[PDB]
Amino acid sequence: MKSIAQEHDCLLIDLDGTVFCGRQPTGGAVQSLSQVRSRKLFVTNNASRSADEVAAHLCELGFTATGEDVVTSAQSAAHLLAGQLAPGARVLIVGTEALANEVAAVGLRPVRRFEDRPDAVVQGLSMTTGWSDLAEAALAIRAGALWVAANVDPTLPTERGLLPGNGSMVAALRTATGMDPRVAGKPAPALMTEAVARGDFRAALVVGDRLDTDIEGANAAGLPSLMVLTGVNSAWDAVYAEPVRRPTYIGHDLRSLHQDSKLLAVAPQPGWQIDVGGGAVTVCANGDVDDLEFIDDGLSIVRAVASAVWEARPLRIEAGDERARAALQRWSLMRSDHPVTSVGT
Amino acid sequence: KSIAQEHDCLLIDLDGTVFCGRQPTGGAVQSLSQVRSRKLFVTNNASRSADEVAAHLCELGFTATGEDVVTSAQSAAHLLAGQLAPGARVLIVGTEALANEVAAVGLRPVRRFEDRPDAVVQGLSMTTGWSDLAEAALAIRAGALWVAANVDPTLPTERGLLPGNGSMVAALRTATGMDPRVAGKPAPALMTEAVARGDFRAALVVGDRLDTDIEGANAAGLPSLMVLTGVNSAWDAVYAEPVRRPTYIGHDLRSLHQDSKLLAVAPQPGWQIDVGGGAVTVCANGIDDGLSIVRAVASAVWEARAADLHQRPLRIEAGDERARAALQRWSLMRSD
Ligand SMILES: [Ca+2]
Ligand SMILES: [Ca+2]
Ligand SMILES: [Ca+2]
Ligand SMILES: [Cl-]
Repeated sequence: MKSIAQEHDCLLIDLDGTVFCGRQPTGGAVQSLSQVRSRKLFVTNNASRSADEVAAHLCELGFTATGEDVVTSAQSAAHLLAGQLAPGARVLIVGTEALANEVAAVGLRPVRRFEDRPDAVVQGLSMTTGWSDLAEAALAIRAGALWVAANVDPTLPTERGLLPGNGSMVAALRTATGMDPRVAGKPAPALMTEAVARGDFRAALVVGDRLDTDIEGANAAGLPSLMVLTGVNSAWDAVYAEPVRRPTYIGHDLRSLHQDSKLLAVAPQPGWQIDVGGGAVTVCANGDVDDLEFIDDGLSIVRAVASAVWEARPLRIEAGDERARAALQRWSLMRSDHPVTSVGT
Repeated sequence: KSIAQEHDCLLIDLDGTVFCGRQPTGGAVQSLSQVRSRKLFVTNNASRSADEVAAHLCELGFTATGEDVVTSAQSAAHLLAGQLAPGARVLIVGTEALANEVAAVGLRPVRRFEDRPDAVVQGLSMTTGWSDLAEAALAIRAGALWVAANVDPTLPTERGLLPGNGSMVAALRTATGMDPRVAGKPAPALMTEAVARGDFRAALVVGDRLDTDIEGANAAGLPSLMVLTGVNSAWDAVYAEPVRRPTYIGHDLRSLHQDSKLLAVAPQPGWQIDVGGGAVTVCANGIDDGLSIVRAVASAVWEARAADLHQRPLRIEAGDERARAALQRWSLMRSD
């Protein structure tokens, strides 16, 4: 009767494929959020832009947001460091002035080179970061500096294609030093716990499309999650997800915010009978062949299969009739490592 | 009859071997001035031009020209020319010296993905940044052929160990999921190209680093002389896996004027060795430049461990006080 969005006093919406499709907002995103009355907080693992800059770009894209609605990993990385370093302690910045400013804001002293004697290194993406900047960081790390990364995402999605992410720049430093950083952003629960503490919200919901950041982060933070299937492998990835990466709910896109949570939950489904046995999970359709009473948002079979697989090397997804067959293939759940498509790329 | 007199040309590693930082290695200048075989100076770095590297050598007191130097940039260029059509566009990550070596083999150096490269070549430049890596990552993902000058994780300097080409390669591997072809040491082509340069029949590699100089030499089918002025120690030589084992060991470049029989890793008259009970145990009984015991110990360990199987390291022990002092000099014993 109520929508899932109405069951929550705030939404932590991931700023990845969940809301952006490169150039434009994702299909249905702006319309859906405009009808949400609860607080909308936009959370990003990107530490390159200030909260205000993120908000301005969101507005440009047709969304409504101010800096107060944006939470970034620059902020959580600064808090992580400030919680274990002394007041005024020096921190070498790899990244933008936005990152440096977040460090300054929590009582620490941002610094740009090894000879300035940093106690720590904080690393976020900047498109002007270069070899010499990394050389300063490598010296600091070798001399025992605490090393915090905003995220370890290998790529940065853009219009041009997939470019090196902060995770790529971390890898260079890992090769140079033999060390790994501590990650302040997702999947660490602090970013989300900080978002919730900002407005003292009591019934928060995580909304995102990445199992290893959004969903794992949510589970780590003890919050429920709505996973949206933005990618071709999202359905498959959900089904085969390890326990800490399992979402509470599964939706197609942000239209799901106005659907009933009971319909969205990963659970057994009335339209699908599942038989688990002999290394396989076999799915059969329930109604008469021309019965449409069980067709709702199209994702009921994914919820069914995920639920059967979660309650226990990997099980094979198999069809027990024509309808299951077509519905499994719609969600690319029938594979021989990749789903066969009509035209190959 | 010295070891240098037994070879057409010497493939001499630069840093750690010829010089260490600001200074030439002990006796290097005099020893090289008296060798009459061809001296090629060989470097895994692709940042500096052959002329720049020669200029540096001159500044330290070694007369050398551009033609006496072999770089990874040159090896990378040759590799590209063997895989690409003439005039093919190659995106450069690294210095203009690298871009020029690519042009020199008839390829077209380029900087952007929009220039539609067929390949990416990667060497270190201290001005390479995110934007440069972004361009190369696009090319690599779209299927461009990817060559790396070297895959060394670090670059040693006056101020410490800084990020090397291998670190920058690691960034692109993470961004793309792809892996480059490696042009420099220990890939043998760098060295087997250097011998072609003069059609030499009996070359010798000289270097300090087991995982580049010596591994490269063995892959190239060339014999090798390890010096101890650089990265690796006598301990490291003893425990070197089969692919990184040198033919000869000496203190420094003065060894080029010693008899090759004296330098060879092999049994020695002065040192009796018993292998067994998890130990190599050494006794004295019966020329020495001081490395005789190391050559004896390495030979025994290598003979006992023919293949790179994950086996228990043999411990090195003394059966008398003479062997104890000599083993301790090279840090070949363990205590608690
Ligand atoms: Ca009602
Ligand atoms: Ca219906
Ligand atoms: Ca060397
Ligand atoms: Cl290089």
